[PDB]
Amino acid sequence: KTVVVTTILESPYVMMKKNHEMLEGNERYEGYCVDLAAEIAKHCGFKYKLTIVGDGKYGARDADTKIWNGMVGELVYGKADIAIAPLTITLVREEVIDFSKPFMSLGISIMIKKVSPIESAEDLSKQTEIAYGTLDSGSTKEFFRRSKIAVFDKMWTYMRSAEPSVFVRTTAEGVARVRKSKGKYAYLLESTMNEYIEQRKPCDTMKVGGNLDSKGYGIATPKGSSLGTPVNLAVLKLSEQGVLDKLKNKWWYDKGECGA
Amino acid sequence: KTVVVTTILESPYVMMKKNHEMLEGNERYEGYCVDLAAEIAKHCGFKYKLTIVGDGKYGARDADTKIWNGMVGELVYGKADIAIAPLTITLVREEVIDFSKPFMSLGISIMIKKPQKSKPLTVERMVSPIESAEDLSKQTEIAYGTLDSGSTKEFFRRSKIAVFDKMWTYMRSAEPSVFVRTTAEGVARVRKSKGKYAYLLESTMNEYIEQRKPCDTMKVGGNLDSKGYGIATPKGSSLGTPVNLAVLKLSEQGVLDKLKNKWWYDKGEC
Amino acid sequence: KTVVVTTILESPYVMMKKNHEMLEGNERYEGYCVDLAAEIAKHCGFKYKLTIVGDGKYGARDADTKIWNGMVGELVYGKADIAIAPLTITLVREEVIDFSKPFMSLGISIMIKKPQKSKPLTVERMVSPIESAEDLSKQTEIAYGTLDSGSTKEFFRRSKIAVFDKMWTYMRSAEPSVFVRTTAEGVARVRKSKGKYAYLLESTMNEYIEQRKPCDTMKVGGNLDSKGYGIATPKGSSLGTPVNLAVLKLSEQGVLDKLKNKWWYDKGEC
Amino acid sequence: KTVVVTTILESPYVMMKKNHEMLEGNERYEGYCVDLAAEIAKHCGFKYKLTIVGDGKYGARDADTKIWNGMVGELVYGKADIAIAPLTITLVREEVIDFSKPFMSLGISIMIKKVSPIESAEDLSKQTEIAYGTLDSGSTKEFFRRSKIAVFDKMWTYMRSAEPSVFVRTTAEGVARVRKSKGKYAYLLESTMNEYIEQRKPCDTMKVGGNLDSKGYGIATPKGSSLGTPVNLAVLKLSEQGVLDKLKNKWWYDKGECGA
Ligand SMILES: NS(=O)(=O)c1cc2c(cc1Cl)N[C@H]([C@H]1C[C@H]3C=C[C@@H]1C3)NS2(=O)=O
Ligand SMILES: NS(=O)(=O)c1cc2c(cc1Cl)N[C@H]([C@H]1C[C@H]3C=C[C@@H]1C3)NS2(=O)=O
Ligand SMILES: NS(=O)(=O)c1cc2c(cc1Cl)N[C@H]([C@H]1C[C@H]3C=C[C@@H]1C3)NS2(=O)=O
Ligand SMILES: NS(=O)(=O)c1cc2c(cc1Cl)N[C@H]([C@H]1C[C@H]3C=C[C@@H]1C3)NS2(=O)=O
Ligand SMILES: N[C@@H](CCC(=O)O)C(=O)O
Ligand SMILES: N[C@@H](CCC(=O)O)C(=O)O
Ligand SMILES: N[C@@H](CCC(=O)O)C(=O)O
Ligand SMILES: N[C@@H](CCC(=O)O)C(=O)O
Repeated sequence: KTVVVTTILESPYVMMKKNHEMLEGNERYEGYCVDLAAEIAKHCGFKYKLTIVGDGKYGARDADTKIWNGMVGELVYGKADIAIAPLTITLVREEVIDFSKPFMSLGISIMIKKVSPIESAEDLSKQTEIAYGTLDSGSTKEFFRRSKIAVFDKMWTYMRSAEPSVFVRTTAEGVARVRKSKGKYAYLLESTMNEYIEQRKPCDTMKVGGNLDSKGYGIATPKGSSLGTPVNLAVLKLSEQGVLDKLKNKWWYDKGECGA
Repeated sequence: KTVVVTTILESPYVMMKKNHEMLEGNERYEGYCVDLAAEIAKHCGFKYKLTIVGDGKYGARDADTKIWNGMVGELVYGKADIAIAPLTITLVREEVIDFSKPFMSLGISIMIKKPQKSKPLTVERMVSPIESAEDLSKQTEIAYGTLDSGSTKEFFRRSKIAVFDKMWTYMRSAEPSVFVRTTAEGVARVRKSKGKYAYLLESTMNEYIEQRKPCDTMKVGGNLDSKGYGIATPKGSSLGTPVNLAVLKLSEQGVLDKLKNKWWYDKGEC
Repeated sequence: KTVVVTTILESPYVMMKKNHEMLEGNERYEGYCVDLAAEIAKHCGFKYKLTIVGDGKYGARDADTKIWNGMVGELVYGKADIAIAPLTITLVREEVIDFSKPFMSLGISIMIKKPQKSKPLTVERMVSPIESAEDLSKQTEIAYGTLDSGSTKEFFRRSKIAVFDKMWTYMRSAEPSVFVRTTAEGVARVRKSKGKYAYLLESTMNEYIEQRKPCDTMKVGGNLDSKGYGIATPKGSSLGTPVNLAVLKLSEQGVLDKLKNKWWYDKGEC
Repeated sequence: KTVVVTTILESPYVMMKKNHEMLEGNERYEGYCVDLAAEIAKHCGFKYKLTIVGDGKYGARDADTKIWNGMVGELVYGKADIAIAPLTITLVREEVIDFSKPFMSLGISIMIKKVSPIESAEDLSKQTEIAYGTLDSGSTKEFFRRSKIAVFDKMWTYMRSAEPSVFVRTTAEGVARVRKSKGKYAYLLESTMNEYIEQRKPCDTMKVGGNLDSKGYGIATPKGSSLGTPVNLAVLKLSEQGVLDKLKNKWWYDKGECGA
């Protein structure tokens, strides 16, 4: 029985190679998550087929409709069997799907154009001269929406009431927007994605400040699935063997096409 | 029914209060884990009594006897119901007990006695004999060790990495023994060995000791790996899901990071 | 019964909200004084309706008619029951209305257009033509004025200090009139007067304007005197004691200090 | 009829005259408060006699005894008619006596012995290497005791549980204690007394940071007394005339027996 693996087009997590038009199956995808899925399948011992979620959303709830979209929706409604992807482990997600132990630590970070005038999140919030926004239908937006801290609350309130729309459909779109904003826009994204962008050409983006919070990426399975325990044990074994560190080094630092 | 919360004695997680002679119950102990347990109790309604393991070990399964000891050991055999303590999530432990999502990230770090400031126009520069784990492995004039019956020793024993395998080979055949019974024992050994002993311990305790007087220890290099502390729970228990959800709530609500900051960096003696 | 809260339109104390075209009631206005009124209502339980004076004046005695105008005027004759605004506690007002303890301290300050940073090794130094009120009085090239029907004008009118008497004598016989109807009008006059006009206003408004864009104004010299803003109340009203106790309680809590911080410096720039 | 004025021996508010042994009546006292009392009496038009309170306390409530001591106790129980003294206006005091409008602004300030490693009160609360305390039965101890802010709460908790006693009987005693502590003790007093001490000989003390809060000194009168309105109007007239500023300049800066 083949296992359907939902995943998102994210760099360096999943990429469609460079000449994928002549390739078929799992061979036309590459990245951190492809290698992670291969290792998970090898440890557990199942055949898998990589598929990209039709709509490029990580997962959220609609406007009072109680409908999950993205990979989380693909998992809840039985369309997918597992999700090897940069899926953040959150409260609202864990109540509907089973997350494994985190395989990558991360955090919310600010990326701007190339001493920074904002640095910390407080100075970014206080100064309205530079705009800041998050990915739409993601987990950082839901972090700010549910946040009760005064700085985070005020940042969220500014973000929701912004003219024009400060959110972005894709993190690539957000990176492009901060690139062509001439330093007038800031992007709130995961620290791993921020580092990957800042170590890639043409290196006009840099990360300021620290991490707003600490989270992790998990492998998600449908609630009450027989694969949850095996994939959790596989993640634990890979972490103890240093395979996750090797994969992160390979897809984040080994190539390094930037001057640093 | 009041369930028990087994826990190790470790600063800044659990420390006896100064006026604990006349105190009893969950007010004798203070630290990060005591109010972590308080927050867990607030989130999911139950009464809890803090306990300390008699043998004073985190937990490891003895070879040729297949018997778990320490916090994990007495959690497995039903003498405990939940273990809120700096317990590392490991594969061997996850097969006998249920773990929650990590509430604190950590890594294996190196502790050495802080060397004297080198002097040469007149600037004071920091010079150390060890800067990573590879130079620790290759060199032989400085001994190094870990905590017995802990996760660090088990990580070194089951390591196929060449440098870690070499370091474990040195550790196993060492005279006198380089392993210590308690973290405080390792810190005292480092402080008294005059730079001839390095202590391999978790990064959180390493930073906590570094920030406190007499601040004669320094942490060299980066973390050897990436792990986390989880709230342990007996296998097939009903507390696993509420504990997981409470950990997620505390993480997303800023309780965890503010607790870590006010137990680690607010009291910066040095 | 709903008690009405008369108030002047002054920033950062009271500002019309951006989406106040559709908003109605107490939600139309925002600022320091609306927060103060909310806290006062929280302390002593009452419903309050914010009201802006039609006259647009703080209040004074008109010439030869012995009639009060502005907030003080409409409070004396019963069109309002409490005044929560930057109203200055003065002797001439305390004889006709009841004042509470000052919720914010203030002084009379000098506002001039910020000069250009003088360039002479290659250091940039601030140079100003006026450094105190004495040199403002002795000099004649720069005009200066106050706000009409306000506390500053009455203070200069009834001053027996030689320098202040000289300044008042210049003010009374100035041509064209140096008195402005609104604080914003005086600030605009200073801004567009190319350094030929100086505005004498309360230190709080001076600092707030100095900290906000385009921030081309500067406050020269120290405060001319020491006064405070109180919450006004008609003589014999039963609200005097509860409002006084509320002011003292809010001062003790630090609510006043945090309101000042979040309405004066947190929102500032440049 | 004569009016009994209660006051405390405080510099530069009330001092014993240099040749007071041969002096009688109000002529043997001098300071800011003596001049203030003279001006208040001249404005209102009453005869007064300065009396120093037998117990050298400003006023507070005892341990669950509901008994007022010091000047506030002298006023509540009818032993005095008015109090021209550095009496801080507080909620607990205002409920039992009538305070006039403040005639002097002040605040809580930290004074130590002459790199400034203490700076603000936050670092004082964070570091226990240096000790700090307040005046016993004053208005600073009651401010810290009733404070709900975390920094002030922890400062008060440290101060109450101090071995040996950290509080001082008199402000002069606290000045001496910080003088002879060789920079190991800090004193929390009013900003006016702090300034007067810091510009006086031998100038070995200095004030750090800023004011912890904003308060004022008022003229206190028994509840429901015919003198409250006249003395309030007198204070307002003196402030509008600049007399209070002249008195503060004369007793704080005119002498100036230090190099500054
Ligand atoms: N250095 S890293 O981001 O590639 C990284 C991050 C992490 C790893 C392993 C690696 Cl290599 N394992 C941990 C897991 C292992 C066991 C302890 C915590 C979880 C369960 N999660 S983690 O702390 O998110
Ligand atoms: N900054 S820290 O070490 O105190 C820390 C570390 C971690 C926290 C929260 C904090 Cl405050 N929560 C995460 C958890 C939250 C959700 C995402 C990963 C796990 C599930 N684990 S963690 O990455 O080990
Ligand atoms: N820092 S400030 O100007 O906003 C400010 C100023 C003042 C405050 C409170 C604040 Cl926050 N309260 C005092 C009052 C409290 C008690 C002591 C003096 C009066 C009665 N008046 S004040 O000295 O005019
Ligand atoms: N500069 S000072 O400390 O001598 C000083 C301080 C103050 C003065 C007058 C002087 Cl001279 N008057 C005010 C009073 C006057 C009217 C306005 C506020 C009160 C009622 N109180 S104050 O703000 O506490
Ligand atoms: N990893 C995030 C992506 C969205 C974001 O960057 O906030 C998620 O799974 O929701
Ligand atoms: N926390 C570790 C023990 C500490 C250490 O080994 O340094 C464990 O769970 O075993
Ligand atoms: N607050 C002053 C008016 C402002 C001013 O005169 O500058 C008053 O009560 O009259
Ligand atoms: N001025 C204070 C006394 C000094 C102090 O408490 O610091 C009072 O009236 O209570």
